[PDB]
Amino acid sequence: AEITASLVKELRERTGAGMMDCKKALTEANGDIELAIENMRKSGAIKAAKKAGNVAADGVIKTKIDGNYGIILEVNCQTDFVAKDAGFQAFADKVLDAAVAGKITDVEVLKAQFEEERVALVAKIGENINIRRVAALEGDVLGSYQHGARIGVLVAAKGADEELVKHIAMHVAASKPEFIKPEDVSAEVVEKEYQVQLDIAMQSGKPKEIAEKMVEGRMKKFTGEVSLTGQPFVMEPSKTVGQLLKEHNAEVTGFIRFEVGEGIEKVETDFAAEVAAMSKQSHMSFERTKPHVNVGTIGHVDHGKTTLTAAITTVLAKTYGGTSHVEYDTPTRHYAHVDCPGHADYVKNMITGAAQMDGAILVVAATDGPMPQTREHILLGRQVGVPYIIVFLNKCDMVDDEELLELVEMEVRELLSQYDFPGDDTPIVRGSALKALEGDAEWEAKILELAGFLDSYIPEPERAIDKPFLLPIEDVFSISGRGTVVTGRVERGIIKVGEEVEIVGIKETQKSTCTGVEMFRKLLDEGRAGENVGVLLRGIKREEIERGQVLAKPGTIKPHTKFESEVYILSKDEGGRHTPFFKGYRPQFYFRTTDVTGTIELPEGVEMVMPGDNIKMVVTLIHPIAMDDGLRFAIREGGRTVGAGVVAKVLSGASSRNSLSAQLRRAANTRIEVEGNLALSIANDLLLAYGQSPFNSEAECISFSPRFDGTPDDFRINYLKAEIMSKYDDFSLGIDTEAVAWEKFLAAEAECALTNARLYRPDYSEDFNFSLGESCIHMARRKIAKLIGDVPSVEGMLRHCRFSGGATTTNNRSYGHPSFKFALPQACTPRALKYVLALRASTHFDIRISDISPFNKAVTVPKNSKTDRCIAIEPGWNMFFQLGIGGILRDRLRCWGIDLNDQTINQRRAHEGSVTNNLATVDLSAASDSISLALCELLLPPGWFEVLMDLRSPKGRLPDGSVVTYEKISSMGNGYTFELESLIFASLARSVCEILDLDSSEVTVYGDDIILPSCAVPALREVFKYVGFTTNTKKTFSEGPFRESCGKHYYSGVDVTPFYIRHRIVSPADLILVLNNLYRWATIDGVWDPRAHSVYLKYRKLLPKQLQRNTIPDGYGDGALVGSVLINPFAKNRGWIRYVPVITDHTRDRERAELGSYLYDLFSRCLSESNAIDQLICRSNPTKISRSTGKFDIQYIACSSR
Ligand SMILES: [Ca+2]
Repeated sequence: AEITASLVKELRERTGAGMMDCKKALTEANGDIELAIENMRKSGAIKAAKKAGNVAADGVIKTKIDGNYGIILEVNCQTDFVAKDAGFQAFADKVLDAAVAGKITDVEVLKAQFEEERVALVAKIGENINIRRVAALEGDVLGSYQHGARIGVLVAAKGADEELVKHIAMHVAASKPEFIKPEDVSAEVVEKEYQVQLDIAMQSGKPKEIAEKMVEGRMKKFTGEVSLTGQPFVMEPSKTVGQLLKEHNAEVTGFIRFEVGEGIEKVETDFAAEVAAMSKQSHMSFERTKPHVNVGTIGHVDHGKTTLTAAITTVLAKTYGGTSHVEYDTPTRHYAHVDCPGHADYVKNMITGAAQMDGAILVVAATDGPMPQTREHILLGRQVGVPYIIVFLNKCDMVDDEELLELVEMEVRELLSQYDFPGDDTPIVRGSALKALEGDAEWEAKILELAGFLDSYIPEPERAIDKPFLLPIEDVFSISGRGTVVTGRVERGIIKVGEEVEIVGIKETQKSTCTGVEMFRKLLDEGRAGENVGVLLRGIKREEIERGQVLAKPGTIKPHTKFESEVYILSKDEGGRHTPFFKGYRPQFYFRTTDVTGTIELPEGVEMVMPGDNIKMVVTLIHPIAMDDGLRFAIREGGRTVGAGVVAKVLSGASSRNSLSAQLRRAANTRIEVEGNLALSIANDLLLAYGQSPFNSEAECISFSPRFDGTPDDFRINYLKAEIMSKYDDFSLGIDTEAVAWEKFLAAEAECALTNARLYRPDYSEDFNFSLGESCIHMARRKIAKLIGDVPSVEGMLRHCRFSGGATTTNNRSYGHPSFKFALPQACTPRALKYVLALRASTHFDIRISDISPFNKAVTVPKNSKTDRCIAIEPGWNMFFQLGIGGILRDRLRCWGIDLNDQTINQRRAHEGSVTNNLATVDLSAASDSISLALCELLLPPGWFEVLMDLRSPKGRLPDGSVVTYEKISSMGNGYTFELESLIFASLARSVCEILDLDSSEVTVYGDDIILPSCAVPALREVFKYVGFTTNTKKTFSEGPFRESCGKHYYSGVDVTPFYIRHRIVSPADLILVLNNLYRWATIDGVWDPRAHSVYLKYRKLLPKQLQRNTIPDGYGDGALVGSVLINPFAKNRGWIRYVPVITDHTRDRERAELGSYLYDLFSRCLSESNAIDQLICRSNPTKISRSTGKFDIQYIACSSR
């Protein structure tokens, strides 16, 4: 058009307003400069008001103090990037200064004292930026802390110095206290939050004063914790601020803490769908070797990198074939695309690996041009090291002058070059995104053009197998007559047999040479990236290697101890630290395969790091590790991940006690001693503390049935009373034995006999008779068949067959580990021999079968006070295969909504059923011992039933020297018995459902633990009785207030699961267990029911003094009393991580079978092969044997206050 382009820039560069907002507002001033600028000025406020319908949840916080008068305001923008922009900073910095000098408490005074200049930005920037709440504080000495820009505190204290307020301001910034001291609590807010939590308690049935006292305790904590006084000082968590302050001469007159965006909602954003649903208007209108290049769009909020990411996808759809990331294809390569709406939030994903980048695409609108905050974009690109940036000029159809385009280009090509990107040489396409949606080929080509650059400018990423060999070492074995071998997964490159390789990492790098390469299955001549292999070496002993070093092509990789990195430490929500750390953080760093411990130094100016924020730190390790920049690592804390990070630049590199661990060790190994039955004594004092008659004799401990009425509280104790001593293996009182166990075993056998006979002969001589049982196995059979298959797939038999666990026909519990199963020859049954031959034909390693008998060992395990438990130890090659079908049955039962790895969903339905009364829970007595053969073949495909006959142990060898041939099909201890009873039970139960018009979906099962709708129970009972099973009338509940399933026991919805004292208590470990189980059964969140607390306290006095006070949080084990760890005198807080000591079972090392452990290692690589976001950088660890002595040890472990 008429208006010249050369002079709209002179106005553009004196305003900052858009390009078309200049070109058009200049045709109105007839082409007069100061005219058009004054036109825009007032024609501006409308823009602003046009903005304030956008949610502005970002922005910065500022703080200034004068002698002892301070103030704090937060001014909001809507983007992370603006918050740190040249201009925006200068604004909030003036609206802060001006607010100091002229003290301004009222927020409107200044909001309007600036409102004119506030538009002098919204116009330039184009984001809703509104100066939000301000307030101020003054006292005798008042200090301020500034956590970057996202959180500021103002602290005033009449009685302290500088260092102190700093610190207490630091604590306030990282603890969010609502009140300055516990008493400040709104007398009303608390008179009702207590008169409301006094119901929570009282409806559960608890007596008045117990609910009162409990609620009060809960209330004292509830308050104390949210009040500065009752908050553990964050730089000395072993003492509260209450005390920190009073021990210091001081007291705080008050505090103020603002965090950016508090209270504001900001409805979540989702890039994936948002584009897919924006092009939903325009949608209505062998080559796997292709590299995966990911890119990211970065630009102004409404310059429409949103609308562009659409066009790209649709246009590349009409022209070609196929963590919130949209993807699209080019004839040559496949692209992943992500939005970059937030500096910090990107830096986080690029570190956490949840999204890296090969090239960015900078999206600006030619309508406006580079926004002032565009340099922050480019700068984000610079900092993250994004190799290439392509620029898409958007909305060009709205610029009738072509010299204005070449002007914008100029502007952006220069910014690009202030930040070291190739400005003169960087590709820039001019095209509209919206028109390319409207099927307008003229502007459609401009999109294909852009992807045309993604194709040629963003370079193809080096394929993993083209980089120099490297295999992270997971384990070393010394193989007799073959030499040393390391196992790992080859991270990159290739290692051909005969090549020379270095082992560099934790010691003086050593060199060696590849003598071979093998997987469990075949043996190979080369190791190819991505493969889980074993690499054979020569002339290197097996103690000259450690898990943690790499094997690599010589000179490829070097050992380093010092490096400056960028890390993101996890937030609380993501399961990380819930507490900040400081100058001397001393965690462990996980490098592909091992923790190596190290010290960090913060950068220039930071002094605190909070769960959730980013950080550049220089880590310096204790001993070296093979690395170069780009290498990811986890930050670890006693096995828990609390951070992640990457190496940025490799630098040239340069507590506990004696008579404390020993003092506790001595106590641990003491023997707590008392008169009589300590367990029984405790139980009786617990009954007494709850107004219940104690046990008269040991005889009654186990002969006491509960009442299923009374309130939930009157029942919880009644139930505990009936269970707590019921499994105690140490009552003398009784002609009771394990002979009782066998009599049961012989009885199940005899019964299986009957049903094997019954189940083969139903021809009622007439046609009349039709029976429920008959009809159910007929239906069950058909459903199983459809679920299971004609026969077990080999594809499934292969990924589920394995060694694992306990004793076998040939290994005693002590040689239980899988390594001693590949080590020693396992037995095997005639029918089963073909399976192991089939296995032997598939591996080069030698599969050895020891004796070849049809026998298993029927043995005996303690279980009750009144009975033992019969079990079966299998030929260990049988087991290997019984765990195979057992594993496929496990996958298949998932289609019936049965998930056998999760007894959680069975506990909840027990809980539901006790309020709802619609689900019943049924328990079966002998179960694993009652599945007869007859029942098995009637129900199973013949193909299945055979491979079940093969893998089963048909005969049994008793301890009595004698023999049995099994009438049942299998016993607990058989690798598939659990799933086969699960499936047998589910199908039966489901068929009864169908027979009754109920949902098969309502039957859910875990072993012999059945939940189904309560109306199906009396039919189930009759069906079970038919197929053999004997139903426990005493333990199936289809009607009362009570249910039980998988260890959780419920009454009307309240958890009433008891605890058990199973063993005579003789050691401090033993006592602590009981005391802890009492703790858990009686605490409602760290708060004691006072009826038990008395008994706890009494018996706690029985332990060695130091041990009464050595406490751990919950979920950390039973090697210490569960309680407060900030109270724990022994807890040594090392390098900002708190270590507490616990009783360990003392164990001696043993020699592992190098071969069998190495097979086990490789057989596992094989298995995994046929199967936050930081678990991808951890492994599964080496084989170490040990035998536990009866002595105890003390181990220090990492803790956190919750
Ligand atoms: Ca049960």
